[PDB]
Amino acid sequence: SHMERVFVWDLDETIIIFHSLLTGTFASRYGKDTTTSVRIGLMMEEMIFNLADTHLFFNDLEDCDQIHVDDVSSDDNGQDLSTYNFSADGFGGVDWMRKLAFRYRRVKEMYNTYKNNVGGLIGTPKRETWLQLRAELEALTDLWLTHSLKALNLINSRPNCVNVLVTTTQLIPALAKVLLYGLGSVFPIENIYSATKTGKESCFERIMQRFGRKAVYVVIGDGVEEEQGAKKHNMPFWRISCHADLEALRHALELEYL
Ligand SMILES: [Mg+2]
Repeated sequence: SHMERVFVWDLDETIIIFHSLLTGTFASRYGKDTTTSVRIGLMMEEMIFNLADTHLFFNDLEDCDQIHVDDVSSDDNGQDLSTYNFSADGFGGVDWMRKLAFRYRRVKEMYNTYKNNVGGLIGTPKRETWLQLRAELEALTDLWLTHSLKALNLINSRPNCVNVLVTTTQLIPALAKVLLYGLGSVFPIENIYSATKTGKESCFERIMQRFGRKAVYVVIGDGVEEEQGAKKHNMPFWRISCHADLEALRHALELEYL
């Protein structure tokens, strides 16, 4: 009998500031040092891909534009992967399919066990240089992520609201990114979609198929792709282009009881 909202977020320049650190638009728009902006941007980049290659089988998975994490769970025998050896096991298209699923389920396990202990996944001294990086990044972005997190966690703690993520970034890199920015705990992994292949609207429709017509969808983002896909599917769109937009969204989130 309760009304139900599904919030479909964009990641880059919506929930997090990352790409605009490399192009200098954020530093330029908010009066920050561009040299520092790029240094930080690149350091994060290296961390995202290093984590992706080192722990998320990216060198392997890269050439596989899978939308969702469980898309090849058909070929998964559910065995234990604790002692399973991925390095030496082959790296065909049937028994090979079972090895794929093994890697993606293993990615899922890493995410869930480390979404709140990303420093334990990354280890030392990576953990330490990471906490320092997130510290310079928060300072430079005037606490942008702090602002997005307030909305994300309010949608999380609320019973009839759901957080969904649609990102143009590939799936593996997108998860390393989500983890490194501390979003792993706010986004259930089954709720992340890589629109790298199919496109944003394709993912948007797929998400509606999953949640139903009786739900109220809200597309949140800064770009044209999400806004346009939101229009074609006739879903309310909430544009974000400054810290104030996040503040407004958070405010709406706290006035309603479903
Ligand atoms: Mg964007």
